[PDB]
Parts: sequence; structure tokens; C-alpha cells
Amino acid sequence: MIERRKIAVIGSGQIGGNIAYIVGKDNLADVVLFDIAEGIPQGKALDITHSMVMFGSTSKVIGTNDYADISGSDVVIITASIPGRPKDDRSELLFGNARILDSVAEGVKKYCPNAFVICITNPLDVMVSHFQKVSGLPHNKVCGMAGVLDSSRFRTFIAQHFGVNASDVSANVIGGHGDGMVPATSSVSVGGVPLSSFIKQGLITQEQIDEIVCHTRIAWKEVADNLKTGTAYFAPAAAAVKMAEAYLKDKKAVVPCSAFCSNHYGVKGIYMGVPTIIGKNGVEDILELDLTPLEQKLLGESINEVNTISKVLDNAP
Amino acid sequence: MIERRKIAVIGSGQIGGNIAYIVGKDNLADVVLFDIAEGIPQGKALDITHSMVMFGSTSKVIGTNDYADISGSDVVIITASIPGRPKDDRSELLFGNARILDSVAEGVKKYCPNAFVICITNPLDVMVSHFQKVSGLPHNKVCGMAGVLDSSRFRTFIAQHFGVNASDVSANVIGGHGDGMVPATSSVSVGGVPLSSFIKQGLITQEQIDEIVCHTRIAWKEVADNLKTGTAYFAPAAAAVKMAEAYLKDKKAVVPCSAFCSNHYGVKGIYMGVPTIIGKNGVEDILELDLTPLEQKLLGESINEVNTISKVLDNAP
Amino acid sequence: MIERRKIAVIGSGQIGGNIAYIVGKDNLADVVLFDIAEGIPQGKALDITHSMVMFGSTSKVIGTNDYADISGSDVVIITASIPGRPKDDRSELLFGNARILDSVAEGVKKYCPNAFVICITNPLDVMVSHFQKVSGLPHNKVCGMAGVLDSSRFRTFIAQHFGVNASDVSANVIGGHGDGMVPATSSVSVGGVPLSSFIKQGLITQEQIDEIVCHTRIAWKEVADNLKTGTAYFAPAAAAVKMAEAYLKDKKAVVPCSAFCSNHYGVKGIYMGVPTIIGKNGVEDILELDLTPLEQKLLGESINEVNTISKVLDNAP
Amino acid sequence: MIERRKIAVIGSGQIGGNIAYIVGKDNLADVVLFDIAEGIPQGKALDITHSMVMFGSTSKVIGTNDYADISGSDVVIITASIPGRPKDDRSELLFGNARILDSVAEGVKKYCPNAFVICITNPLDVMVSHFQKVSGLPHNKVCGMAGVLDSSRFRTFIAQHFGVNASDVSANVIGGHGDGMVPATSSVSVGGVPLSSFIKQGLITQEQIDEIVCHTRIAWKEVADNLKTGTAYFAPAAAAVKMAEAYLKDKKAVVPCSAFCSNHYGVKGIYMGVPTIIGKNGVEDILELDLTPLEQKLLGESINEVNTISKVLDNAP
Ligand SMILES: NC(=O)c1ccc[n+]([C@@H]2O[C@H](COP(=O)([O-])OP(=O)(O)OC[C@H]3O[C@@H](n4cnc5c(N)ncnc54)[C@H](O)[C@@H]3O)[C@@H](O)[C@H]2O)c1
Ligand SMILES: NC(=O)c1ccc[n+]([C@@H]2O[C@H](COP(=O)([O-])OP(=O)(O)OC[C@H]3O[C@@H](n4cnc5c(N)ncnc54)[C@H](O)[C@@H]3O)[C@@H](O)[C@H]2O)c1
Ligand SMILES: NC(=O)c1ccc[n+]([C@@H]2O[C@H](COP(=O)([O-])OP(=O)(O)OC[C@H]3O[C@@H](n4cnc5c(N)ncnc54)[C@H](O)[C@@H]3O)[C@@H](O)[C@H]2O)c1
Ligand SMILES: NC(=O)c1ccc[n+]([C@@H]2O[C@H](COP(=O)([O-])OP(=O)(O)OC[C@H]3O[C@@H](n4cnc5c(N)ncnc54)[C@H](O)[C@@H]3O)[C@@H](O)[C@H]2O)c1
Repeated sequence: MIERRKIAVIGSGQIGGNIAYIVGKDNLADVVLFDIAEGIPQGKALDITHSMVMFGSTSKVIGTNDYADISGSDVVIITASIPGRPKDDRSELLFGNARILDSVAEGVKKYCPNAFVICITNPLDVMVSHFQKVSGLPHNKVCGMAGVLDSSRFRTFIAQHFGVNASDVSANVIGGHGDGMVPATSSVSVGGVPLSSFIKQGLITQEQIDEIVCHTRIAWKEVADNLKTGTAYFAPAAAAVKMAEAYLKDKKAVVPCSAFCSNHYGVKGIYMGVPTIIGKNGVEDILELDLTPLEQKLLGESINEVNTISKVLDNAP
Repeated sequence: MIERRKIAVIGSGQIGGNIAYIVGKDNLADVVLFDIAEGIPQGKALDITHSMVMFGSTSKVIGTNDYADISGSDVVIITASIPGRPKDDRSELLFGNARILDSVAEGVKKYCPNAFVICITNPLDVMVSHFQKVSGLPHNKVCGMAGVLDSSRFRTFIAQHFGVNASDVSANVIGGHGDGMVPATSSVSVGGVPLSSFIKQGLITQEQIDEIVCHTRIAWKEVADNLKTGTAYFAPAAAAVKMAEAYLKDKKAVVPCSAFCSNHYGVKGIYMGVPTIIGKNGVEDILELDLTPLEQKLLGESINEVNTISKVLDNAP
Repeated sequence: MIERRKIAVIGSGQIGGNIAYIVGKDNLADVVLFDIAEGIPQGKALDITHSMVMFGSTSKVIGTNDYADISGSDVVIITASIPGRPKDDRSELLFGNARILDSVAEGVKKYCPNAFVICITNPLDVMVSHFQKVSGLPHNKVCGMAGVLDSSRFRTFIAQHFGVNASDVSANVIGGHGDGMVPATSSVSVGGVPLSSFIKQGLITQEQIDEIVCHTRIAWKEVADNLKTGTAYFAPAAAAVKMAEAYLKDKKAVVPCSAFCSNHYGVKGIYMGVPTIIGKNGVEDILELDLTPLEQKLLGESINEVNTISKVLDNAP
Repeated sequence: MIERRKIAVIGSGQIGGNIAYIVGKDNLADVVLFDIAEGIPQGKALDITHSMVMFGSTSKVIGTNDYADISGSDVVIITASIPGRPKDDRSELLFGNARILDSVAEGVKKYCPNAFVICITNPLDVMVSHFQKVSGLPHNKVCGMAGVLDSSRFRTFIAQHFGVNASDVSANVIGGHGDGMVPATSSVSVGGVPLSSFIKQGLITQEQIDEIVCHTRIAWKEVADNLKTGTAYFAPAAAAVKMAEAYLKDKKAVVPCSAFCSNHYGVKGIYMGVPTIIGKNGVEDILELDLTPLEQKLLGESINEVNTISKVLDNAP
């Protein structure tokens, strides 16, 4: 019997509200906006409900403070976080958000244990690992949104240099969602043309490539410093929706995200940004990029960052 | 010559940013986000720019505080306003927002005087009238967003009662965007069936229609009371986009909006909520609904409330 | 566990192929194109498959001659028919297509008895009734596409007169899909304005309305006489997809279609064109239009046509 | 002034009608369907017109046999051809179709000389060269659809092997649209990973790549053999629309098409399959792929086959 698709958004702040907005606009699923703050999800849900007829969507969007309402959710997107932007590093939110995810894990485990969980809450890679351990959900049904955002930024900056449609730039960011993230320049192409060729042709310099890599790594601060009252939320929301689409429509889409990687990239069981295939069984495979020796080292340094913050969490107050 | 469509969003707050998000997502046009507040429009533009590749759109979205950047704009959407939500009525911000729109009027007059202008700034009907006077733009190239939002709520509430797709409800709200808005119950139809028939069939009572009419007029408060930090912004943004679409696509679409009504509804030249036809020449026509004596009276009261508040603004002490 | 939606198209001729094309384009479902003609569905499926990447859809489209391949189909759309356009009346195909539907009913009953069946095969209303009797599927899970096509034509012609967007014209055609079909002028509106008002305003004449009614009734011949090699197929395909959308997305959409009507319009168990609500349980309700005495008589004459052709079939060779 | 976009489709057969269908569905532009055959374009235009309200599009679609009706066309797409499918090679219809394109050239030269012209008529590369010469239109405003169709098939077949979304495969086909097309295997990547890496990882063999390359070159026959009444038309139509989109939306999109290559791939001025950048000024650039010695040679052979057949047409007996 046909049932409507259902996405639960845990945390109805800046990102959560836009996710509901976009999901509703696309008629991808019904949405449940969950939050502990009185009135917030209810007001956003009512507002978004009014827009549905304008978009020609019959998606239902409700606000709640009750985990019972996320029962039967196909996808759970976790945006829940302590207030205030990070000053210097995403891991400043580590202790507070780990405790939030403990609570979220109990709600999910009880009401929708078969859901595909997409974590957004920072510090992303550590939070995803934490959520999986506490919730007990299968590794392939729990992942983190990060790579799509980082890679979209990487692709956009390359596209802005060459003056071409970013959809025609292929480019990946891998590793942890932090300073150590690795935009893999070696496997970048624009319409099938690699960066090495554009260098020979005189259309881009290595220094320009290095600036694009740097820009990608610290892009979050550029947005956050301009917004002042918080961090990026339009693109992170859009990225979460693309990931939800891949699962709900069984796309077998190649998606860079934080996934449990245990037989690739020289690691033996860790959550980190890698190119995955996402479909109706969640994370169905991981693909191995052709990394240079330098890039393999940078990835190693990224893995170290993830392990370091993970150990800090294991010795929390 | 093919040129990209260009939409200028004046005021990059809650509604302005959402308009930019959706316009870009749909690839309806390039977007210029204008604001006086430092950082805000640049930050949102950068964030939204990163999402464009996720949506498969090539729309360019930039942020600015320089009116020279809105030149050649096909459409201008004005959300600029002084801070703080309305208490009981929308017409408390009259003098401040009139002052803001003077600057916008001078900006548009200089850099894009052939633009279709859609005002959203409250108090809507007076602001629209004020902008046209100060700007000197043709009456048919200046209107206000209100009816689409109110009609959308009206359609939504009717649809919830009957348990049907709101897209299959036809319903209009006319008059001023305030407590004296007139949801024309006589114009209502659900897939060809009118409310009178549904009463006779016993599928809706007169008391329920009264509640729906009331809900529509006070719906803005229900949202604001729950958001607590401001007024509705997801649905108002979407409404403005639908109006922009009608213009840019030359749809000849029926759009309830605040337009210069010169020879309909017993008025000689006033900006108020009416069902217009919008195409490439702006407001191209106005339709005449079959209003009941009661609805004629309610609209008459609505017309007076506009002129009352309009004359107060003319008498600048 | 998330499974892809599946639509089976029985008959991969002119309409069938476009249905697959559009369903695939929209990524509404996977498609199985069934036909008895060797090579035809396979070639169309391969061709349409190549277009999927161009549309950004991951829909799978296959061609088959084996009813086993329609197992687990959520929706079955029946386009199967004997060759050649009708000369004067759709019922010329009655005897041949009744026998085809006997075969289709066995395939559906065995492999996907829980499917929502949308019949297109002419003579529509009699074929739908025939399919339901032979297949044994519930009345609410078997219907015929016709009203959406007839009403879209009716709406288009009205829209073409007034020079407005047809989406803003509300108008229904009811009764049998034949010469006796009833375009209900009484409940037509354009942006909430009834035709009676446009007559008073001098914008349309009753004779012009009568021509639009006639044009609607014989529209099929206008298309067919121009195509020469067959009858209309672009719009009928689009109409079938809208009906499939309503079921698969649980829209509660108001859809004029041939449905089993037993407590409305003065009939006690007959398939005929009526305004329905379609959702995940198929035909979930029928709505009652406000018909004039003249329109009630015309509907009576339509019912007689349907019964007459139905009796002819009951006394087949 | 906002004006509607306008696309003229010259030749309203299998491909032409599908282009009209999709353009209208997407509301990309108004459509003029031109043909010499009586009734055909009028019938399809009327049929497609009825579907517009179903799709929620206001695109106007008309049929004609008068070149004056294609005036002011932003894009012209040429499908006009003599009847009958190709036997073994596409270059059998040279003289007949060259004669047809003379008429189209004179029509476009008179009524819409600033139009972006996309030729589809076979033999593609020679027809494109012929049309530009006879029409006198700028080289950058005239191109041929081929590479998008071939690249789409190439991407699709690669994607089927790896079991991933074809949209996440980057792959180009260059050279002539014939047996000497060159699927550049060296340009292939699946989410950043190249075929060389997949070979090393043991996820694809060299023999399988050879089969995929072969499948791509002969794919047109597989479709034609199954359709039996003609050649592929769903995917070719969609390809032409994607090219029109790139122009009308000013996408700066990477489009493999038959373009005037003057200073790349070792040629001084010839129409052949190359990766172009298409925007509002037509073909705005050409990208240089890193071809292997073998691929350079295969492309060289392809270039000769164009000039061979091109010189045969220059020598009109
Ligand atoms: N992965 C990424 O790439 C990425 C990108 C941007 C932002 N982020 C992160 O996403 C998170 C959300 O960002 P935002 O701007 O939407 O934050 P926000 O402050 O706007 O929203 C957070 C919401 O979480 C709610 N919340 C707090 N405690 C909760 C609990 N116990 N249960 C449920 N809800 C609770 C709050 O009420 C608030 O509405 C942040 O941690 C941010 O750093 C991640
Ligand atoms: N018509 C309707 O139905 C409707 C519905 C909802 C809200 N509104 C109204 O729309 C307006 C905007 O709502 P919001 O929530 O986006 O407000 P907001 O406070 O979030 O945004 C207003 C923006 O205007 C900017 N601004 C201030 N002075 C300016 C100037 N001189 N030039 C340019 N920009 C300036 C501010 O920096 C701010 O970013 C309000 O007046 C609100 O009452 C109307
Ligand atoms: N309901 C409506 O409003 C409406 C509108 C237009 C057309 N139609 C009808 O739809 C039907 C299809 O029209 P079309 O133009 O697509 O016809 P078509 O001739 O192009 O296609 C019919 C297909 O049915 C196949 N077929 C024949 N016998 C079969 C069997 N036993 N099992 C499976 N398939 C079989 C044929 O091989 C052929 O491919 C016609 O009867 C036509 O009158 C209905
Ligand atoms: N580039 C590619 O990859 C590709 C792929 C498939 C097909 N094709 C080619 O595209 C062309 C069209 O294919 P189709 O299946 O649509 O063919 P079709 O026979 O279905 O349609 C051709 C149309 O051209 C019309 N026509 C004939 N003479 C004309 C004239 N002087 N002016 C205007 N119109 C005229 C005919 O009436 C007919 O409707 C063929 O040449 C085919 O080989 C190219």
C-alpha cells in the first residue's frame, strides 16, 4: 500500500527550516520539524505550509516537540546544536552537541530505528561516529553531510575561475570536515579536461589552484564572518536534501559524505569524508580516488585530526 | 540578443534571502541582494551561491550595498524595512518605512526605471502607493505582494477542511492587506463546486466558513506568535517569486495583488488588493468578481482604511 | 524498506511511449513498457533510457512482452488497442478492444492485483467497466483517463478566448468520453469570475461559449484529421501521468475521470466521467457539481449513450 | 522589454514533435512547428497545446508551413529530412537533405538571421557545414547535435557497468557523428575516479571498456532494429533541448557538439564533434581534451571522413 515518504528534521533552526522548505517545495516527502524550543518549529511549519500551494506541492509539514511524531520516518536529518557560531574551530561545539546527540539517538532508536540518518551537527565526523555508537544503528544507515558542501564550494570556485557551469566541474573534497579537509586537485576535471592541461594551456596557474584549495578549506569563516549571527545554512540544507533524495529515490548517486570507511584509503573502521554510492540501502559502497603521494599524506593528517578530537570526546567531563 | 533575467532584492533580511534562494534554485534569474547592513547580503549571496551547483542552476547571486549594481534589473522586489515585528496591526511602521522607500525609489529611478517593481514592505498598500508617487514609475509597473499570500492561506484552510489538494481550490482575497482584507467566499470553488453547494450537501457549515474567513485574516499572528523573533517569511518570499514569474514568463496569470485600480470596484484611482492579469507589460488587466452586498460593504470599509492611512503620510509634519 | 515506484504501461504505441518518456523525465517511477509487437517496446525503452541522463533522472525504463515483468507494479496504465483511428465514433473499436482487455485483465490479476489501474483504451467508459468486471479488481482501484483530457481542452479554449493562463481557468467536462460529453459551462470560472459576469461585461457571448462547448466535444476529430495516421497522443499521455502522480504521491487531487459512481448525479452504479478525489487508496471520493436543469438533461443523454454501447458489448459476437 | 523566448522546429516528424512537447512542458519557450507536410505540424501543435495546462505551462505551440512564422526566433532546430531510415551508414541521404537545408537556410536568412541554429538532420557534420555556408550565419551561431546524444549513451553504458547514477559519470564523445565517432576513454571519470584506476582496482577490464566503446558507436542500430519504422527520436529530441537550454539560459555549459573548430585538435577551420562552451553568444569556446596517441589517430581518421563526404557535396554534378 502506497505511503507518503517521511523526513524528520531534528532541530528547526536556520538549516532545519530551509530543509523543510526545500523538501516541501520539491514534494520529496512529508516533513516533521522537531525542536525543543517552544513555538519555533510550529511557526516555521505553518509558514512553510502556506507556501505549499504556491509551489504546487501537497507535502505536509508539521512542527513538534514530541519524538513520537517522528515514528515511521524514512529519513532523519539531525541539525540539533547548542547556540552560537564557532569562533575558530567547529570542534568548540564538541561537548555540548555530543550530549544533544545522546538524546536524539534515544528518540530515533525508539521511534524510527530503520531510518536513514544524515547527521549535520558539528563537529560533523566525530558527531556521526558518536551518534552511530550510541544509537546502535547499522553503519550503512548513518552518515554525515559534509563532502557535498565542501565539494560544491570547491567546484564553484573552480567554475568561477574558468567562467563555466559548475555542474560541468568534477571535483571532490575528502577527509574530515575541518581545516584538514582535502580538496583532491589531482582528480579535478572541467568538461573532461584535467587541471594539468589548463596549466600547460596558460588558463590557470598552480598558485591560483592553491588559492582555490585554501578558499575551500576556510570557506565557512568567509560566510560566517559576513552573516555575523551564525554559520552557513542555505547550502548545507540543499546538500542534506540531495543526500535524502539519493536514498528516497534509490539513485545510486555518487555522494561525498562522512561514512564508515574500513577497507579503503588505508583505514580500518573510521567515519570520514569519502565518495560513496547512496541508494535505498543507505551507504552501499565507497569509491577509491586516485590520490597522489602528497594527497595521501594530507589525508593522513586529516585522519589524525579526526582521531584527536574523537579521543578528546572519549575523555569528556 | 539573449541576456540573463535579473531580479534585484532590496532588503536582504528574512524574506529577501529566501527570495534569492528560490529564484536561484529555479534558475529564474540572476539575483542582486541589496542591503545597507554590512556583511548580511554578501554572506547570504555567498552561501546561496554554493547551493546553485547542488540545484543544477547557473543563476549568479551577488550581495551589495551599491544601487549601481541593480542597473538593468528586469524586476525589483522591495523587502527593506525598519526592525521589529508588528504588534496588533501592520500600520505602525508607516513613517520609517516610507523614508526607506524614498531611497529605494531614487535608486530604481536612476539605475532601472523600466523594472517591474513588487513591493512587500509594510504597510503594504500605502507603501506601494508611496513608492509609485516618489519613483514616478508607470502605475502598471508597480504593485504590492499581499493577495497571493492571503489567497494562498485562504485556499489552504478551505483545502484542509475538505481534505483535498489546495491547488484544486480557487479562492481570492481582495482589499487591503490588513484586518480589513476580504476573503471573497462567493468566489470560492473546489474543483468546480461552490461553497453554497457544499452547504446544501452538508459537507460544510456556515460557521465553519466564518472560521476559515477569520483564520485567514489573523493567520499572520499565529505564525508570528510562534516564531517570536519576527513575522512570516517563507510563504511571503514564495508569493513574491510567483509574481516575478508571471512577469518574466509573460504568463497572463491571475494574480491577486495591490494594483492601481482605476475603473473597477467603484474607485477612480487607488492601490488596493484586486485580481490582476500579470504579463510582460506588468499589471495588464483587472478582473471584476461577483461580490455580494456584504462583500461590497467590507471592501468599501477596506478602501477607507487605505485612504485614511495614506492621507496621514501625505501630511508630513 | 524503500522500494522504487513502478508503473506498467500496457501498449507501447503512440501514447504508451510518451507516458514512459514523461514518467522517466519526471523521475516519478520506473517504467515497464509492455507490448505484443516484437521489438517496439524494447526499442522505445532503450531510446528513452538514453534520454534519462539528459534529464537527470535515474528512472529505469524497460521494454517487454512478458506479463511477469509487470509484477509488483504500483500503477498499470492500459493503452492497448487494435490498429487504425476511428472514422466517426470511438465505439468502432469496441469489439476488438474488449477482447484485448480480457487478456490484459488476466495479466494484471495474476501479477499485480493490488495495482491502481488507469484505462485509456477507447471506447473509454465502456472499456473501464469491462476491465473491472473481468479483472475483479475493486471499483476504487480501476478508473479511466478521459475527463482530464476533455477538461484540459475545455479550459484551453476558454483560456484562448480571454487571453489568460489556462491554469487560472476552472472548468469541468463530465459524463461519457464521446459526443455526449458534458462541458458544464454553469460552473466555469476565470480567476473566480463566472461566465455570466463576462457576458454582462461584454467580454464573451453565449454563442462564443456554445462554440467552445462544441469545439470541446469534437476536439478529437480536429487533431485526428490533421495527424491522419492516428488520434491524439501527447495530451492523453500527459493526462495519464497526472492521474498516476495523484495516486503515487497521495495528492487528494480533484481529478475528472471515469469512475464507478453509485450515489451521485442520479445514477446507481455506473462508470462515467465525474470529478473525483484521487490518493493512495485510488478513487477516494466523488464530488457533486452544481448542474443546471439543462445540464442534468445533457448528462442524462450521456448516460444513455454509455448504457447503449454497454448493451451492444453485452451482446457481442 | 521582456519578450517570450521563441524556438522554431523545422521538420515536425518524430524528433521535431518531441522537441515541441518537452520545450512546452518545461516552459522554456514558445514553439513554432514548421513542416511542408500538410496537417502534421498543426495536429501535433494542437495536441501538445492541450497538454500545456496539464503541465502548468503557458508556452504557446503552433503549427505552420510558412517561414514568415519563424521570424524573431531565438533558436532554430532543424530536423527536416527525406523519409526512410539509414541502412548501414547515416551518409546515404546527402543530396536530398542538402537540398532541403537550402530552403531552410533561405528561410532563416530572411526571417531570423540572428538565431542560434542547431542542426540535427543527417549526415550531421556535413549538413551543419552546408547550412552555415548557404545561410551565411556566423560560425558560432551554427552547430550540430550529435555529441550530447553519443556522450549520453557513453555515460549511460559506463554507469550500467558500475551500477551508479549516469549523471555522476563524466564522459565525452568527439569526432564525426558516424562509425568514426571517438568515445574518449581517457576523459572518463565516475565521481572523480578514472578508468585506469578502476582497471587497477579490478572493477572493470579493458575488454569491457572496448565493448562499451563499441556499444556507443553502434547504439543507433540497436534502437532502429527494434523500432523498425525509423531511427531513435526520444533521446535526440532531449539532446537538442539541452543545447537550446544552454543558449537561452546562458549557462556557459560544456556541450559536445558539431562546431566550427579553427585552432584546436590540429585543424584550421572545420565542423566536427568537440567539447564546446555554449552561452548567450552561441558556441563561445572549445575545450582541448588530453587525447592519447590512439585517440588522436582515430580522430584524424574521423576528420578525413568529414572532408571526404563534404567535397562530394561541393561537386554538385
Ligand atoms: N555539516 C556541515 O557541513 C555543516 C554546515 C553548516 C552548519 N553545520 C552545523 O549544523 C548545526 C545547525 O546549524 P544551524 O545554523 O541550523 O543552528 P541553529 O542554532 O540555527 O539551530 C539549531 C537548533 O537546534 C535546536 N536544539 C538545541 N538543542 C536541541 C535538542 N536537544 N534537541 C533538538 N533540537 C535542539 C535549537 O533549538 C535550534 O533551533 C550547527 O552545529 C552547525 O555548526 C554543519
Ligand atoms: N505583504 C505581506 O503580506 C508581508 C508579509 C510578511 C512581512 N511583510 C513585511 O515585509 C518586510 C520585510 O520583512 P522581513 O522579515 O524580511 O524583515 P527583516 O527585518 O528580516 O529584513 C528587513 C531588511 O531591510 C534592511 N534595510 C533597512 N533599512 C534599509 C534601507 N534604507 N535600504 C535597504 N535595506 C534596508 C535591513 O537591513 C533588513 O535586512 C517587513 O516590513 C514586513 O512587515 C509583508
Ligand atoms: N481516453 C482518452 O481520452 C484517449 C485519448 C486518445 C486516445 N485514446 C485511445 O488510446 C488507445 C491507444 O492509442 P494510441 O494512439 O497509443 O494507439 P497505437 O496504435 O499507437 O498503440 C496501440 C498499441 O497497443 C498494442 N497492442 C495491440 N494489442 C495488444 C495486446 N493484446 N496487448 C498489449 N498491447 C497490444 C499495439 O501493438 C500498439 O503498439 C486507442 O484505443 C485510442 O483510441 C484514448
Ligand atoms: N544527429 C543525430 O544524432 C541524429 C539522431 C537521430 C536522427 N537523426 C536525423 O534527424 C532527422 C530527422 O529524424 P526524424 O525521425 O524526425 O525524421 P522524420 O521523417 O520523422 O521527420 C522528418 C520531417 O521532415 C519533414 N520535411 C521534409 N522535407 C522538408 C522541407 N523541405 N522542409 C521542412 N520539412 C521537411 C517531413 O515532412 C518530416 O515530418 C533525420 O535525418 C535523421 O537521420 C539525427
